[PDB]
Amino acid sequence: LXLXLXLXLXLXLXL
Amino acid sequence: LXLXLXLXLXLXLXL
Repeated sequence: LXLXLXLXLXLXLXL
Repeated sequence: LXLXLXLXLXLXLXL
């Protein structure tokens, strides 16, 4: 487990 | 896009 793939960034909101 | 899900907290740096 840790930071890379998962939740926070990517698809959903933003540009 | 940018924020939400795909990348971030889950799997990765921490292992």
